[PDB]
Amino acid sequence: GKLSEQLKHCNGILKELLSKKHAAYAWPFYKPVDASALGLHDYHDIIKHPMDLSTVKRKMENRDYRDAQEFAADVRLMFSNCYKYNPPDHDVVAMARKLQDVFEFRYAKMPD
Ligand SMILES: COc1cc2c(cc1OC)[C@@H](C)C(=O)N(C)C=C2
Repeated sequence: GKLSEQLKHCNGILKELLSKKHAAYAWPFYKPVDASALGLHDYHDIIKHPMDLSTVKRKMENRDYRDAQEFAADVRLMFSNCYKYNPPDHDVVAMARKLQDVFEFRYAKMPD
């Protein structure tokens, strides 16, 4: 089916985002933001819907995503949270921009 084939492409992208190739800029997105550990006590007041690649991986593994659009919405939510919370000149935003470039260019190669 088309949805299953598109979800295989999505899983391929997810594997790439978690791969050693991108680890130098992907690592902040590997696990949920630990606001308390980072001293960011305003994080959960500003970010209402946290998202990270471990959560996307669990949702893919559990067949939670019904289509590519639903998968992409979570990956973009993860980047949007970073752009909303952090000053735009922060290193973590530079890392987000680089990983989002990897994501958007490969997502665009979605099979029809
Ligand atoms: C490099 O220091 C930071 C790491 C992280 C974060 C802010 C950091 O410094 C401000 C949070 C808020 C975030 O957006 N992500 C994606 C994860 C980790």
